[PDB]
Amino acid sequence: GKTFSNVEIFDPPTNYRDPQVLYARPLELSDGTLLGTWENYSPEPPNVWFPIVKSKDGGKTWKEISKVKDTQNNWGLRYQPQLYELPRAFGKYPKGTVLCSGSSIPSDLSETLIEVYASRDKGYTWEFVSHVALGGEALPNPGLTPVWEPFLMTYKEKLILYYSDQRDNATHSQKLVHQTTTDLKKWSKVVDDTKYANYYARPGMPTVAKLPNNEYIYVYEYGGGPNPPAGSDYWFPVYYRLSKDPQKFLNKAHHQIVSNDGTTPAGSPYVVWTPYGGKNGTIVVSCGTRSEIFTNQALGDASAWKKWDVPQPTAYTRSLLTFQKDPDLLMIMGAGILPPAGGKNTVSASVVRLSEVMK
Ligand SMILES: OC[C@@H]1O[C@@H](OC[C@@H]2NC[C@H](O)[C@H]2O)[C@H](O)[C@H]1O
Ligand SMILES: [Mn+2]
Ligand SMILES: [Mn+2]
Ligand SMILES: [Mn+2]
Ligand SMILES: [Mn+2]
Ligand SMILES: [Mn+2]
Repeated sequence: GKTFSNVEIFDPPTNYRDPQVLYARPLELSDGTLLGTWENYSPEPPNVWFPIVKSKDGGKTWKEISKVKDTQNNWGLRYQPQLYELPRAFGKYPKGTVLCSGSSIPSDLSETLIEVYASRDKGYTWEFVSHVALGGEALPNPGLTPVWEPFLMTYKEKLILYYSDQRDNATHSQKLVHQTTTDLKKWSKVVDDTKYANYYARPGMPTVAKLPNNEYIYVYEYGGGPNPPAGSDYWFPVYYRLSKDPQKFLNKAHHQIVSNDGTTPAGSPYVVWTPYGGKNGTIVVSCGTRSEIFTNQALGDASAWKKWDVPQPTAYTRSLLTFQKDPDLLMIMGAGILPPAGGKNTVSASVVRLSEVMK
């Protein structure tokens, strides 16, 4: 069988710094290998690194094969890792190169620097490729200037790196932006993806999926979004936008995700699309405050979101992966909750079938 529930990937040493682990990310390579990583809050020195685990049995068993280290700044690779496999060449990096992007940050949290590292051997070694975006102090506070949370996706001849940006600090507490590259070395001018006139709004945490009608869905948490629930003055509801050109989300209408029973997912979302489920396939969304998955088999029609229980627990920026050879299979991967985590975070995953979950 290919399904499983709550398989532990990593349990941190107990002296790791709260939250110990956070921010799990998976990747399927073209050969069917899975890689995984997370924020690893080790005692420093040595400077923090992103661990790389590998599974050859679809996620049932794992072992660490390498570490992505900061070779440039003597700071560490600290926050918000993201794994991605090149589907075509970009300059001297061929199809099948594995990228790991993430934020290099000194221990004192005084600066943020989104980096790209690359592996030419399917995750065993790593090379620094380029600096993408420099920002200020790594606290999510209005008026500071950090950058955060890279997400990578190819569009035609460009590679796009989407992220969260506090550098327009007199006009937007945070906004969402991207840069593009054709050689992985030279990055374009910053392009705005989503921003709000209310200074205190904090759209954040962008992920993107391609739909079979040639549109793309862009998903984010809308910090400061309307209608906070009772006893809250500020919340992070999951919103999305749809676009044929994934460089042009800024001008598209926004949509809150609300399931048929009225459930309003909030926090640190993650989107994928699978061909499973008919001609429109199935859009699958997780959020970081509930355990259910949210699905849409109507190309993002705002009236068509459904909610389903799964065995994997609630986690901050819980992530998703669809399997190339069986679109019915869905991996759900997490690394626990925001600090204070009480020593209890672990990295774990489940693999479910949508054909079974969606009843
Ligand atoms: O990943 C570690 C985490 O990052 C910091 O939060 C960043 C904010 N998350 C939502 C917004 O998009 C961004 O400002 C936090 O301090 C750490 O725990
Ligand atoms: Mn243990
Ligand atoms: Mn433990
Ligand atoms: Mn593949
Ligand atoms: Mn439920
Ligand atoms: Mn079964």
